[PDB]
Amino acid sequence: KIITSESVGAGHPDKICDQISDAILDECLSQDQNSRVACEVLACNRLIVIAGEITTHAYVDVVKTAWEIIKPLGYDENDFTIISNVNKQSVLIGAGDQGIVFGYACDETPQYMPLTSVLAHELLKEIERQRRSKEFIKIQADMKSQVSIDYSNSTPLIETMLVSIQHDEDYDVEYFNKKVSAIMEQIAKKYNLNTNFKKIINSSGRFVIGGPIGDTGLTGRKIIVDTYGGVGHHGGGAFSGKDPTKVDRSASYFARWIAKNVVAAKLAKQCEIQLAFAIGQPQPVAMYVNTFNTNLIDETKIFEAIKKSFNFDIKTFINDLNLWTTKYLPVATYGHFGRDDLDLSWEKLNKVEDLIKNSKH
Amino acid sequence: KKIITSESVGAGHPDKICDQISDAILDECLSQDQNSRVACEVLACNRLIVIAGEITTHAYVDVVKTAWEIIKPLGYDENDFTIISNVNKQSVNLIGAGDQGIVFGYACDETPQYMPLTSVLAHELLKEIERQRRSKEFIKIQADMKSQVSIDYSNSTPLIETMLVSIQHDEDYDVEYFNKKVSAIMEQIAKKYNLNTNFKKIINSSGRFVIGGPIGDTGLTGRKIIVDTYGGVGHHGGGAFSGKDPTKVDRSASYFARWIAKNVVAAKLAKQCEIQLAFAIGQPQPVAMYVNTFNTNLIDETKIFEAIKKSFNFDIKTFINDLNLWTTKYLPVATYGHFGRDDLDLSWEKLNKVEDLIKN
Repeated sequence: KIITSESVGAGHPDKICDQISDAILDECLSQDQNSRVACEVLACNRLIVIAGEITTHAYVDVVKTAWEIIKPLGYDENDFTIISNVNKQSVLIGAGDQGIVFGYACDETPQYMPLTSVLAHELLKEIERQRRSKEFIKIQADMKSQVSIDYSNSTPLIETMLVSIQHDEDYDVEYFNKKVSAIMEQIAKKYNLNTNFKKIINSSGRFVIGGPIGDTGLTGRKIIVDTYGGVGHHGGGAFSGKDPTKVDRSASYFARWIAKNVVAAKLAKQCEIQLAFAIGQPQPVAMYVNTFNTNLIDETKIFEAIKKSFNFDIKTFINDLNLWTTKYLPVATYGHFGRDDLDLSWEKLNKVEDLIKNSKH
Repeated sequence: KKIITSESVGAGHPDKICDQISDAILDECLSQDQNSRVACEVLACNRLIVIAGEITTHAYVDVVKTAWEIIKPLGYDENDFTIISNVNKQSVNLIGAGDQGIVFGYACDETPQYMPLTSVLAHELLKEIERQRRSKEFIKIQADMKSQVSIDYSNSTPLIETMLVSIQHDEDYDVEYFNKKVSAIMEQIAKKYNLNTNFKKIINSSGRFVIGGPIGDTGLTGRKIIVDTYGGVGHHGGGAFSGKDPTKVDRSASYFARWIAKNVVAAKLAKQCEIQLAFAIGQPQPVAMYVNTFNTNLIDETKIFEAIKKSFNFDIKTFINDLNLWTTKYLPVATYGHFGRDDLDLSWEKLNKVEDLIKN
């Protein structure tokens, strides 16, 4: 029985687009908390097109902001043509669109996230950390991880850790495989699992040309990496480039907040929440609570505790989670959930006490 | 009360315009050259459409011309869009996986299509509105529209809870005529799938919906991946289908996995069947397999794993040829989902593996 998740580095074309999208949004929200932003980006080869709809009183150079994301990776003024088709402008919260979102949590990691996700993310975080500190030399920011885990026994075995990393022409292959194998072992040991998994390293062969160059990247084409790897279900909505009034985003965060606080409150081992919306409705049109028969109390008494412990008014849960004053660039890489490395409002265990009481305790 | 909900979108939706252009360019390529490698993405932002990606082919293909043949039938003309290409075109034993990643196949028995009811209804609803727009049975509407169908699964028998629809209409439209037409189509669809008739009807809740498509909006290829698949009921690996030749395993393996999942439920080995497959660059077979049946298995989950392994070749090149993916038109599946298409003739929807599954 083998479940597998992937992650990607800051240098991956799709994640460059998510980063530019959330960087433009952050820039807008710094100056104007009421900014409406729906900013999509295409990177095709040496052309980046920044697109979408923005209302704001913010001074924002969308092309400049994009260069501040790309230069660190590090390209220069010579690598890309970067143009805007953005329509910029100035001036209770009903759902601005229809659609479905899911919140998910489980207890297999301290982050309350599927092990496959955590390992795939932590692996690339550590390689990127070493690239920046120069502990790992002759590699670039474009990289991928895929972590397969065997769940056949009570105890989970790592089956396979895969990694593709962009390297320099003049790289030492033995130095590279040594460095990666050690980082794969380091990550296994910290979580603290078997060490004898199969290691698949740069199976491609040479990986020197990366980013958008041979290739294409779009905003919101890493939606499963952004979420639950997909152990969890998904509604199809991308997060990057969207202010909190896009319910696709803020409701995904609300739903995670509930799902996590439920499992943290030891009411279940796994908790999923479907939410659906209709244009104009101030609350979700539909709710579904699934616990995969892992409920430690009556499924019933959870439904009640959830309804009683959480305000479902969209404007209210957006302010509850301080989404107006939240920086979204940090979650543009390495997933939006289970970020013990960050300080996200929707990862806070500030609703467990409330869930305990409201389940009749 | 237990409520599952799925959505669909019309051919006029900006995201689905992009999927249509992407699969139209791919189709054009495969008509002339079966070995075309295509990875064609499209952005539609306001009045600019940018066609992008990587194409190897011996095919004469005007990517901007192909895009106009998708947009003109939706009611636009030469005056509505600037359409430019940054596509990198050019020419030239086993098929190993050309990338890593995970895919899922899903089937259930709640519909003749072997698809979640919420999906089928959301799709069939927009198919019928589009049919009437074309025949002029429904007169002052455009192609951009959305559906969302909520269903209550609390009881033995499934109740429709809510049917929602947003349809792009003309400035000069008759609101009474519009609500009548839609309400009747919602009832028509319920009746066909013999369900309850008394569900809540939410019609153009926004108020006016006159400006649609890319106009004052954005569409990208592969941003309706859940609408393309299983409406949230199934898991998803994150891979989009539109604009990709069969060697992109994201696509061909999703189709392979559906083929198995459907033949399993059709063979009455389960009511619901899901299949995860994972890939590694260079591997000729999937790096990992997972079989889920949600405790609906009518035989040992074990004896299904065996029947599946014995009834299906997992060599990527072999299952691509088995399913004739080289000679398949992908534009038809760019709208109204890639699975449970009784209206089409897809190799991966065929129940030609049931006998084989029974024996094994």
